[PDB]
Amino acid sequence: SKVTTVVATPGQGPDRPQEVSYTDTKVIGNGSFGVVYQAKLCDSGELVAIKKVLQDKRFKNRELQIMRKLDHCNIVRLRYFFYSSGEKKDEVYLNLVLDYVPETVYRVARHYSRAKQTLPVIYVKLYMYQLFRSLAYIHSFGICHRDIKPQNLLLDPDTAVLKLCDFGSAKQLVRGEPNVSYICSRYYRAPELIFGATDYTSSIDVWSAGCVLAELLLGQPIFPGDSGVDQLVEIIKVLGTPTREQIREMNPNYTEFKFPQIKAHPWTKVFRPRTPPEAIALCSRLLEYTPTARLTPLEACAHSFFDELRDPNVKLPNGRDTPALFNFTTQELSSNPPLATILIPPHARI
Ligand SMILES: COCCN1CCC(CNC(=O)c2n[nH]c3ccc(-c4cccc(F)c4F)cc23)CC1
Repeated sequence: SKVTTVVATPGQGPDRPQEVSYTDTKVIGNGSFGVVYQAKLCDSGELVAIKKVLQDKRFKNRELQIMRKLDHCNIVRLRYFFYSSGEKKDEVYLNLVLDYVPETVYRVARHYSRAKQTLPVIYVKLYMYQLFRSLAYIHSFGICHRDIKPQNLLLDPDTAVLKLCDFGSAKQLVRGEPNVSYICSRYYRAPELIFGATDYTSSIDVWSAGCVLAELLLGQPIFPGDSGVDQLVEIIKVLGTPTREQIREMNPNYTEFKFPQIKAHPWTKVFRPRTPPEAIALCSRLLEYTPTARLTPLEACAHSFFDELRDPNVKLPNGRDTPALFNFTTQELSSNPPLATILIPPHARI
């Protein structure tokens, strides 16, 4: 197989470009951005993902600037970036070299669902906790991901490490500067966005995360809307109709859907009989109409649903130890530093 050699720039640290060689390139996704590849690095043998995107030569890439400032165990690492030219004049591609992770939450959840099985609650705890950690970290910079869904939750089945990926929709949210409302993948889209809100906060990711939790407990998407508007109908069938106060808290640009009143479906009746109460409780505090009433990612990590993960005798079902769940930096605690007593249990303290 033919080797490609590029002069690529490290994602972290100062601009010191290095020769990087790779081989065994194969197409593994596409989208409006362009195309994504798998590849193997010649020197180490380690697998990588390569996001190739058509980038204008004048303007700076938003996703690149976000990826260069992030360093976290639950976020896919930008190893390198490089530029490659096109056939046409002034046609430049940005290439982001990211670490390869062999599975996703989507694929794993679908394995259980096709076999008529529930994902064990230990994995639900592990995967959701690490998601809320990834969100606590990005939100502390004012970065909102805006595309939290199972396909963007990468995982290693042997270690149970979860890595958040695809920062193509992500943005530094600035109070008083508008943002687009038609954002996020439909099933995971917060209700304020469906009402056309352009002044929204990082709590949209917490809604999205709540939808992921519910999906893993149910074995299927909780709000499977067949269009942008029917998405609200599906939410209403569980949560009930939002009150005018709740509609006002969502900061809408239009409220002329003309929906009939529907009563809330009790949270216990949504899920299976044997669903743990703490899972239901956590889900009730994530899937809230009022965006400010939702738990922060750090408060979510501290919920009683994740207590099993803080128990010193916890192991994975394959025999191995759990990943590093407690090495919290000051940056990731900055929203609420008194939560460290709950988040870092006695045996994990330093
Ligand atoms: C039927 O065969 C399917 C082959 N499938 C098996 C699972 C495997 C899982 N791995 C990844 O998807 C992955 N690993 N690291 C990544 C870094 C970035 C991205 C990424 C995601 C969305 C949009 C983008 F623009 C992206 F670059 C995905 C990944 C993939 C290949």
